[PDB]
Amino acid sequence: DQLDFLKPTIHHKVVVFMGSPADQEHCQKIAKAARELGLDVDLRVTSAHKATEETLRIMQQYEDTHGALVFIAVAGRSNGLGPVL
Amino acid sequence: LLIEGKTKQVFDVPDQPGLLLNKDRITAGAHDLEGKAAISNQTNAKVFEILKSAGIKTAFVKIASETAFLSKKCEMIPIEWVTRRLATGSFLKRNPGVPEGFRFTPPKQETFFKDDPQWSEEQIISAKFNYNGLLIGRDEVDYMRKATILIFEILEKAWALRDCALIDMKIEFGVDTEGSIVLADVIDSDSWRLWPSGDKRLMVDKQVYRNLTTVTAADLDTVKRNFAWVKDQLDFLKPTIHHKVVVFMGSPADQEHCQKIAKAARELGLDVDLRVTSAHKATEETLRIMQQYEDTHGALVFIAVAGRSNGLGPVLSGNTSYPVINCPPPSDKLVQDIWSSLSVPSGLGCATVIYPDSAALMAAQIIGLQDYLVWGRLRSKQLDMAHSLRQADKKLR
Amino acid sequence: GKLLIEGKTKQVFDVPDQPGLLLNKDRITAGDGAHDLEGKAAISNQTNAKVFEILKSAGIKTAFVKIASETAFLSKKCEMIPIEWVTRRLATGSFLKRNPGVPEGFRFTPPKQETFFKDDPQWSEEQIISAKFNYNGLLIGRDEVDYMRKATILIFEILEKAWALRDCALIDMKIEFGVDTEGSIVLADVIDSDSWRLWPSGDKRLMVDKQVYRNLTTVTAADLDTVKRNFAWVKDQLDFLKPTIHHKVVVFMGSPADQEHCQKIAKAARELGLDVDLRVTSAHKATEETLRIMQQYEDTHGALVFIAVAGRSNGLGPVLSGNTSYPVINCPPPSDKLVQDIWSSLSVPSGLGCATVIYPDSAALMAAQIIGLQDYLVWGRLRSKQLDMAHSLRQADKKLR
Amino acid sequence: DQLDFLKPTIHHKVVVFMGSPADQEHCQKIAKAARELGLDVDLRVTSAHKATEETLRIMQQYEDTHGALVFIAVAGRSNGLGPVL
Repeated sequence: DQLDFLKPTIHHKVVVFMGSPADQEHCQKIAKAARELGLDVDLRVTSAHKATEETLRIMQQYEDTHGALVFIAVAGRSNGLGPVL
Repeated sequence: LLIEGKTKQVFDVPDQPGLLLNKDRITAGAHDLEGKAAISNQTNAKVFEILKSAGIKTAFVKIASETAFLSKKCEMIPIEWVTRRLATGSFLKRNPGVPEGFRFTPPKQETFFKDDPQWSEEQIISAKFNYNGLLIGRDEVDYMRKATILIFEILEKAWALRDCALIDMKIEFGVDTEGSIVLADVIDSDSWRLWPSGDKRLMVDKQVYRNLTTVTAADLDTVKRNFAWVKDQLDFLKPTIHHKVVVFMGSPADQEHCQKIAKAARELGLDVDLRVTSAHKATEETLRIMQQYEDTHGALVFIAVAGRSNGLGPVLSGNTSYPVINCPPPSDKLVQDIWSSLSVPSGLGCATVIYPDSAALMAAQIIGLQDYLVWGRLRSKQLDMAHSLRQADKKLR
Repeated sequence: GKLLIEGKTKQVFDVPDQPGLLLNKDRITAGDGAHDLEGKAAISNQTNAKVFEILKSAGIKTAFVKIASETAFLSKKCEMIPIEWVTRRLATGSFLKRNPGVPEGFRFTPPKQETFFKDDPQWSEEQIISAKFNYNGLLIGRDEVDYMRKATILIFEILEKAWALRDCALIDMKIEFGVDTEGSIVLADVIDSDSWRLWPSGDKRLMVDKQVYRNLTTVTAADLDTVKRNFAWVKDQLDFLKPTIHHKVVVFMGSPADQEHCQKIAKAARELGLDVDLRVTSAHKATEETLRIMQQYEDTHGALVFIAVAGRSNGLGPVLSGNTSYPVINCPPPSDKLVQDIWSSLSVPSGLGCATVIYPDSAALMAAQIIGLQDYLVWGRLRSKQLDMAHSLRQADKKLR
Repeated sequence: DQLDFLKPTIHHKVVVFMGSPADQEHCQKIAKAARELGLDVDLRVTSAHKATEETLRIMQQYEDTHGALVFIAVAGRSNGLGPVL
């Protein structure tokens, strides 16, 4: 009977923020691997330079959880995205 | 066909697939008659030309007659979008303790429903409005908030040429056939609050009419002369400012790179010359060409494009007092070559940029300090870029 | 001492021998408007003391010192700002009336934060600033209002996190601030079951807060009994809200010369509330014992984070990363050669999840952020630190301005 | 008649944002140089990382002007201050 409590569905989200839609294939590679390890993954597009206020709004939306949360920041060139997150 | 209003009628135009707005000679703050449809129509049309010239997307196409204009047909969002720079009017009643003239930085922006009670962005979202297949969500509300502030900022800047403080505004948005949100309805002297010299006493807008409990024909005359004046002042609000951006390339080989700069800056409204000269192989003629550009009373920006060791940019800078920007062409060696642009000898104000689009922007940002319309387009482009990201996000989400 | 503020539900008396304040809770329940009597002063005082203990431990600054008795507590003396600071995660209560068309349960992301004046209308931030309040020499401007908005949201977020351990949704809250003798803004009122809206299982129908009392049109003593029984359950539940979660952050340094660097990591992590072990081992000079030491740490049921500190060419981090499943962070010590050497940390072979950081403080923060996923208190302290840093910038801006 | 109109007062401000009060001496060197050239300079401290929203609000307070405005971004390490402005 105790064994049925040994495979529980734990809530966690991995969010990949890319600064540009051109960084797509790269993000998909991350996504693909994470799903193979059993992670739940969302790909999102946002700029910390061109859409600063909205980038904050999007992440506060993920901050509305009781589950685990990991952010991966994908930004070519000068990366202000990750440090800003 | 038809759509009816206090101050306007909007009829279908059946031969042209795409509306006409016919302005009425009435004033409905309570309600009286005048000769003001022509003034309003002309006021509006000049305002929309300026906003079109900044890059704002509008329903407005062209003047049809003295009291009408042709507009792209679109379904209105029943929200009044209001922007304030200062505290005055009904804001004072809704926020007791905040004194008249309290400054809003950034400009305050509030929304009102067509029934005029105030709504929050939440209320607008939870209303689940749907027009021409476009359901209005937080993204669409964000766009209208950002555009409303942007439109107020452009007009504020423009009215500052004729020494008038724009204090607040109201605009309305609609949705076109293709699902795009356009700035629509009408912007005239009923739409805003205008103070000359920032003087509340000299107000020229429909507030003069709103304050009257009793209304004479003389009072109406002074309102017409105020609105006629505003219509007249609008003609000086789109002036031709003189400036030149000159790109010096060290070699004709750098041709595509410079054209990318030219193309970007021309889109921002700049006048660009592309020139070839060496600060090594033709030193004296390089100086000679910049002195020819220095014979102006307009603004002048030099962009220096030089591969390898860039002596061009620093040499211009040491010999002129106008701003010089370095924009080296792309190259594997740029990681090494770039320090020839950076690290100028002491006493040079040469600044450095690495992408051709970004040189054109620096040039425009400098010139926009004197040309509000160029300044307008930079802000307008920031709005375009942010709205593009959301669309891209919606597709990968 | 002498009384200095009278209140619906509490009295606050001076304590003249100890240079503060004493707050004494009364056995009354004053449903906003309706008022009846109960046995509830003890319930509130305990509820309150527990909350403030949780918030002090996160690093939030409060007037609260210690419990004086079963119905009273000792507070640092300060002049109150007459604003109620309210935070909501969901749309409910009076908000629905003020914003018609927004349905109950509409989620506020980030939490909605609103302000209310006495005597109790809603104010804008502009209204608070133009009001020019002045307490203990601190005039309240936008900077002070900025801090209180940020603090109110933060306190809500912390408690929101705490209550989820016992499966309760914190729905909204109200707090109040005061200014101490030294000009500092402290969280200063009382946070009990009168201050918030609590839903077990996120089920509004199971609400345990003072809304139960408000909903009563008529009030019998039986009705008051379920409200006392509700508040007692909450006071009881708070004893499960500060649990000791087990974790270890282990820093492996490849050489004892890296000691001061590791102690900088340690110092930072311990202040964030982490349990840190410093170990010395080489992945080159003692390959077998390196794995044996890490395997010993792998005999746990708690959380585990390894920090790898190795100068020159770093094989330690990547070797750990290849032999363990726990997160491994690389923090090379400072060096002129770090510019060349850092690629030994980055650019690991395929299939290794080693991550790289460059400053000791930032490595402790990564470890904290990882462990904070299991310990809301560590997670609280990270958020508190961000607020501290932002508030410090304004102090600095005000001096160079 | 023209002589009084030959040296008119044009209004402008150069604002220096430093990400940290440690960058103090460096900014004072910029200020000194610019003041000698006849510029009106303000020194401000703000982080695009630690105080993102407030940074945006400080520049918007400068954007309420009808005079000329130049921003100088002074940020050590990874400079997100400049690109975010």
